[PDB]
Amino acid sequence: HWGYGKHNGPEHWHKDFPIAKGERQSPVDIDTHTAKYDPSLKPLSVSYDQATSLRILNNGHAFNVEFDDSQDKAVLKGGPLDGTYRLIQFHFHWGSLDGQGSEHTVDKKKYAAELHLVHWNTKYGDFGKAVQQPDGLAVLGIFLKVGSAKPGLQKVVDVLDSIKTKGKSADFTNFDPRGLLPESLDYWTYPGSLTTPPLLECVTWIVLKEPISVSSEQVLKFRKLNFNGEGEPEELMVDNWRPAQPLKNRQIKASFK
Ligand SMILES: Cc1cccc(=S)n1O
Ligand code: NA
Ligand SMILES: [Zn+2]
Repeated sequence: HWGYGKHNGPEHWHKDFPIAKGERQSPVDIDTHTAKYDPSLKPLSVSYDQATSLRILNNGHAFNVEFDDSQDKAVLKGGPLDGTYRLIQFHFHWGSLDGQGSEHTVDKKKYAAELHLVHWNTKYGDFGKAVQQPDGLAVLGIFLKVGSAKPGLQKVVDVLDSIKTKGKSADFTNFDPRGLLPESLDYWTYPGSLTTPPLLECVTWIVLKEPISVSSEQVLKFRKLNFNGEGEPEELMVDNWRPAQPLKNRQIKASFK
């Protein structure tokens, strides 16, 4: 099945998921000189005061921090969005080395990692129905650079030892995702897709300009996770990023001058 290695990595995905070569695939390179300021964009509204995390799971590709999405508790609205999008999970993509790991790039620059906060459009009732729609998802993407530690990340780092291998999960209640946000909500936005199979073209991407800083010790702990399951040969979970895809007939808009 699909993964990130020589034989089942991104260059193979199109055989099981032909939309890999579609018209609105993600990630993309953000050319900052080509992205036009759009004064009709709104500030993003990120309302995470009532977010209820439940669990963390190693799915064999990354780890997911999952939320209770059965009530309007943690929502994204405003920005380029019409309506209200509910947080369902977050996860990261990261590298084997600090010079790579992000999926979007900025003027070809790769960051050490990228956080994706995944939200679904409540007009479609559930996440499964939302991913059948071209406006079903909104993903808030946040770059990570290595430097000072991010205090708000440490509870996630410290639980990873308990979910080393594929299929492991741990209770993960009362985690506050506001601690993962940078100061500024300035962003770029474009229409795109999931960056993992099934690569569905449902996503309004909202990519923050300001990275957060994490410490080298924090990212090193991500890199001790495993893609394999318990009692299988160890394959470190690193380099779980898809490279940039063709922009095609799309425009990247900036919320800021
Ligand atoms: C599972 C998922 C949902 C939305 C975006 C991305 S990159 N992923 O992986
Ligand atoms: Na849920
Ligand atoms: Zn992702």
